[PDB]
Parts: sequence; C-alpha cells; structure tokens
Amino acid sequence: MKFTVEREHLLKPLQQVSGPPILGNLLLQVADGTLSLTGTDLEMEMVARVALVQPHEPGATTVPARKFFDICRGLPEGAEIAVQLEGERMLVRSGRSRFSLSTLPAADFPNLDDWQSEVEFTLPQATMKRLIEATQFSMAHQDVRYYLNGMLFETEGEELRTVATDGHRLAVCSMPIGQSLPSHSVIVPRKGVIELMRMLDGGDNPLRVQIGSNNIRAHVGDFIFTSKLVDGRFPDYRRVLPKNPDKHLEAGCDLLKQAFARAAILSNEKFRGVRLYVSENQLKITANNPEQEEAEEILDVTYSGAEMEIGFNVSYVLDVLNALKCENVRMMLTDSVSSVQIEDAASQSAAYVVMPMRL
Amino acid sequence: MKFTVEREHLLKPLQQVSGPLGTLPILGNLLLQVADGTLSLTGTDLEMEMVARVALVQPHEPGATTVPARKFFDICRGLPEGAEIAVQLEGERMLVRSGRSRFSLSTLPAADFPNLDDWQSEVEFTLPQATMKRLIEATQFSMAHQDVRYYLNGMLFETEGEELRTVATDGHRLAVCSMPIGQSLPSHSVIVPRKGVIELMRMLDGGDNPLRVQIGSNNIRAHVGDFIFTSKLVDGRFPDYRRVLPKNPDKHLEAGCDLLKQAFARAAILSNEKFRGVRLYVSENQLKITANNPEQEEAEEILDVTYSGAEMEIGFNVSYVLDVLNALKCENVRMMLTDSVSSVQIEDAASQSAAYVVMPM
Ligand SMILES: C[C@@H](C(=O)O)c1ccc(C2CCCCC2)c2ccccc12
Ligand SMILES: [Ca+2]
Ligand SMILES: [Cl-]
Ligand SMILES: [Cl-]
Ligand SMILES: [Cl-]
Repeated sequence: MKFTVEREHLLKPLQQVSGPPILGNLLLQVADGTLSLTGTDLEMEMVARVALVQPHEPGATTVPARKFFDICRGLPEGAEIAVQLEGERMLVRSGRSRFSLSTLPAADFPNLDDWQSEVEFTLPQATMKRLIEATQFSMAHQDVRYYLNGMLFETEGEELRTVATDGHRLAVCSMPIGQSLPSHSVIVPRKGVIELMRMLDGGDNPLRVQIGSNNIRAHVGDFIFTSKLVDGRFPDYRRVLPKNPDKHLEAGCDLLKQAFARAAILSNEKFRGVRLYVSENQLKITANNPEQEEAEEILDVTYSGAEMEIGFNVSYVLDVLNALKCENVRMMLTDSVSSVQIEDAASQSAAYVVMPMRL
Repeated sequence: MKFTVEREHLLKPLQQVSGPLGTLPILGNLLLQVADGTLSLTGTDLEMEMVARVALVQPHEPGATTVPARKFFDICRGLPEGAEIAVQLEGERMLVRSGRSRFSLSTLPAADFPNLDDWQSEVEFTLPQATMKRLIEATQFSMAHQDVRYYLNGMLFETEGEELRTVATDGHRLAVCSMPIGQSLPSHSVIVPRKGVIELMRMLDGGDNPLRVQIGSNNIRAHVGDFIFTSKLVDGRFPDYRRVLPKNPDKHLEAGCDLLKQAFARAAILSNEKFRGVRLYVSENQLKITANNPEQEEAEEILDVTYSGAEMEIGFNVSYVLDVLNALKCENVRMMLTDSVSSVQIEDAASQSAAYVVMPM
C-alpha cells in the first residue's frame, strides 16, 4: 500500500472519520484510484473517499486515528504526505519529517451488519441541517428511557420531519422535500445525529438518505455515514401539541430573550420557574427564588386576547429563543394549565412546546 | 444609599471587582459605598482585594451595603447598551431599576464585610501597563502548579537598579524577564501568589493609563485608572535565577522559532505520554529531533539551523520546550548549550530581555 496526497485533501476526510482497540484506528484502503478512510464505534461508521492523482499502490491497513490526524494537521499548509506500509508499521513522510506508526490488520477492522434499504430520498444538505439544528438541543442525553436519546425522523406525504424530546420539552421541524414518501418513522441515536449533522459541509452536494429496518445511511459528496437505529418506540408526541391555542402573542425575539435572560438570574436555580402575565399588547415577566430575590420585566408586544397568566421553565424557553434566532416570535397560549407552543412568527417549519408550571 | 449610573460606566468596574469571586457567603458579595460623590465597589477573598471608584455625576445619596457579586454583574451586563441603572437600598433589599426592568437583591450588612489589614508602603514606582503585561506573560507559564513548596506556585517580583524583574520556576524549568522602568529602585524581592498574578494581568485594559505599584513587607498594591488591587505576599526562599542560568553555554544554535516549534510539536505526538521525552542531535548547521514511545512508534525531524562547533546530543521534556517557544512570539530563537547533562538556556535571538532555562532528561 502506497499513496501520496496533499495535506488538506486528507484533513477534512480525517475529521469526518474520527467522529465515530482497533476502534481507535482508521481503516485505510487504496483501490482503483481511490483512498478510502473508515472510522467506526460498532454503532455507526463513516467512510471518506479521496481521489489519488499521484502514483499509488493498492493495499489496506489500519492506523491510530488521533496520532495520524495530529501528524497530518501538524505538517505545514499544503505539504505532500507520502504513506507506505512497511511490515507491521505505516511510514508517513513529508519533507524531512518522518513517522513510523503501529498498525493493526485491515482484516480485523469490524464491518457493520449488512442490510436492505427500504425507504430513500434525496434532499438539499441545507434542508437536513435545518431539520437537525432546529431540534437537536431537545434530545435526551443518557435517559434510561433509551428511545429518547436520539431524534425521530418521520416521513409523511412529501414532508420530512425531525422530532426531539427529553421527556419534558419538545422540538419539531418539518420541511417539504418534493417527493412522495411512505408514511414511516425511525429513531436515530443521538451520537449519529451529531455525526450526521457534522458531515454536512454547507455546500451544494445533495444528500441521499437510505433507511432500512434497523439502519440508516446518508451519502453526500465523498462521505458515507451509516448507523444503527434505536430499536424502540418514540413517544406519541402529538398528544402534547396544543389542539387549538386561542391566544397568540407576537414579540421581538431578542427583546423577549433578553428579558427572560435577566429575569432568569433571580429564578430558582433548580426548577427555573418564571411567570408571564399577558394583557393587551403587554407582557410582564416575573421571577423569584428561595432567598426572596425578585425580578420583573415589562415589554410591549402584539396581543389582543383575554388576560391570562402562565408559568414555565425559563431555561427551556431560553433554549427555544436561542434556537429560533429570528426577528419575531409567536407564542401560542391557551390557559395557565396548558402547554405553550413557540415559533418563528415568519415560519411554521419549527415548533417548540414547553409545559406549564404553577408558579 | 442611592445612585443612578450609566451601564457602560458600571460594567468595567463590576467586571474588575467581581471576576475572581465565587463557603463564607459575604465573600461572594461586593461592598458598595456611596460617599463624597463616588461609588466604591470592593471584592475580596481575604487574600486579595479589588476596589474600583466610580464618579457619580447624577444625584445620589450616601450609604453602604453588600450584594451578590455575580447576580449584580449579570443583571447589569444583561441590560441593553446605553441603559441608565438606578440603585437604591430599601430596607434589607437593594433595588435596581433600568427602563421597565426591576430587580430586588438580597444584602448582607456592610459592617460585616472584611478588611485587609492596614500596612505601610516601603517601595514605590510607576511603570507602563505594557511593561507589566510583558513581565507577566513572559514568565507566568513557568510557575509551579500546586507544588508543596507554596512559594513556587507564585511569581517573584524583583527590583534591582532601575529594572523590574519577574521570575517563575517549578523546579524543572525557569523563566526570567527584566524590564527598565527609569526610576532608581531599592534592591527588593517579593513573591506574589498565583491568584494575585492573574488579577495583576486582568487589570491591564491595554490603554495608556500607567500603573502605580506600592510594596510593603506583606502586601503589594497596583493602581491603574480608578481601580486598586491589593494582594498579600507569600513568604519563602525563592531560587536565585543568577545561579540557575548556565555559567557558560558557549554552544550557540539559532533557528526560526515557528519552524522549531512545529517540529517539536509533531515529534511530541510520538513521545511518551507521561514523560514526554525527545532527543536533540546538534551538528553543523543542523538539528535532528527524535521521539519514540513504549509501542516503538518513532518520529524524526531534521531542520536547517545556524550552528558551528561541537556535535552533541541532549534529551528534554518536549512540553517544556514547547512552552518556551510559544511564549517567545518572535522570529528567531537562540538555544545556548553546554553538554548532555546540563540545562539549556533559550532566548529570542533579537532580545536578551527574557531568558528560559530547562533541565535535561
Ligand atoms: C403518552 C406517552 C407515550 O407515547 O408513551 C408520552 C407522550 C409524550 C411524551 C413527551 C413529554 C413532554 C414533551 C414531549 C412529549 C412522553 C415522554 C416520556 C414518556 C412518555 C411520553
Ligand atoms: Ca534577564
Ligand atoms: Cl428586553
Ligand atoms: Cl420587583
Ligand atoms: Cl523514523
């Protein structure tokens, strides 16, 4: 196995495959004019392909990922990196820098189980990035309810939807993708979501998604990501979407956020409860804590409905406003004992639901 | 106690005094005093004190209280640019009002707030902010971390002639920097604790306000603008850097600092994770750096340098060398060598104002 490649042509692929003992190594393969790099943690895998325009010899090995990446990154901008397999070591040479790395046999590199694709679609990268970024923050982290430690991907009509919840607050994002889809639902593990998100480079390469019974694969440009799905049932989240909020309030996103952020300083550190008093074109926010410190914020908003009061977790609401990053927000309300739904006033694509608190 | 002050006039002082504050609650509070047309804000941890004076041009009423430092800072910082902030003590609560934002904070009595002991200044001088910045950043990285010789965890500040000098060492490597300050000083040495050095750096805003330093037998104080920092000193017998500098390191190697740094940083990848040893082979106009680890992975770097005279080999902890090269921020470095079992001296090839000494492995 031999190849010589420019540093930068190696670094982006290296970043991608480092994501997921031999699991600490990258599989390197030279075949039919291409260097492929693979990383895996047994749950998911990333493969990156690099065209080889310089002379090369086929073969495969595995090397320590961190060390190989660090060596490549540490070399000067635009350096040519020459790699050859010599016995049980992989030799890396560039200028008068030389390295000998330990290898493990390519034959030992684990493969993900084989599977059949049953649902497929192609969409712009930007659309998938919007879908994930809109909801990722609301996934559970390491809940014993393992089916929450990930993100629902739901197809219906011509729409792809992501849903995330930690068992307390909810994020939903829905986008038309211009193809007729079967009504289908899968849960992608949270680490897979993160790795998928970070494979999307913000460019013009379209993303191809293939979903099997127990696996998902995403292909964009020179990168192929594959993951197991979470084998579980996602909660019936539709039950907490307010059926008909009769009251709708519109406010400047940043003004509302800064008022909540200031009030939060004097909210209970653990339960983070703040109260909203809604009246004709006015919102008053209050907070207090066990040391009897108190905050009050009054802002002008657009609101005509009946006066009402409602409490909620200000951390959850701040998370929502930070995700929305827009000009104006719409808060849809019912009463003091019902949830609140929050959206960008200019777009219904993303929606967030926060539960009510009594004080 | 009442005042109204513009947000921007409050924010820097609040940041200056509150930054390093947090099991004794009142230590988490700032002391606020309105007296003689000035708002004074004070923070302390009992070892050091930060005091800022703010002229009150708007109507105000005298008095003092203490309030949670972080909360008051966060409230002020969270208000919009240009906000006017009105404060008044009402009973045992401190009220803060700006626009239609209102806050009521808990207080502790100003009478309970702790004072650093009184002391007398013995040594005084003034110097540019830029010089203090240079003195600290040139040596700070070489201070010990949690060493049982507590004085090594701080920084020596020495006056000699008209130079102010800092020295830092952890027993394995040493940094020294000396700068002229144009005033006849007595020969004097003090040790400033770690936290003190951090605040002494933090208080330099990068303007042209000069620093006024007062040193007593047990304290140091720095005045810049309307901020006053005071720290207790540390007792102990700091090493004499004069005795740590190699007596005659007449093997002189010159190399590009960034080239040298990058070569060591790559070799370090395949050095021992705990011990971090690399070997240097010096020969005519050439340096070779090698590293290997228990797994027998190997790095080799060869560099062109300026070196004439005898060949030698020497081993170093590569972290120590990298720390020096990252602190130098210059074009060319000079390494002054003696033999395989003696320390190396390292300097900017174009300035003798700082020197670095590293023991070999
Ligand atoms: C009815 C039940 C279910 O389908 O099993 C259910 C429904 C809805 C949710 C969340 C709660 C709050 C924010 C988003 C919806 C659940 C969360 C954890 C466990 C069960 C949940
Ligand atoms: Ca000196
Ligand atoms: Cl606001
Ligand atoms: Cl109030
Ligand atoms: Cl080698």
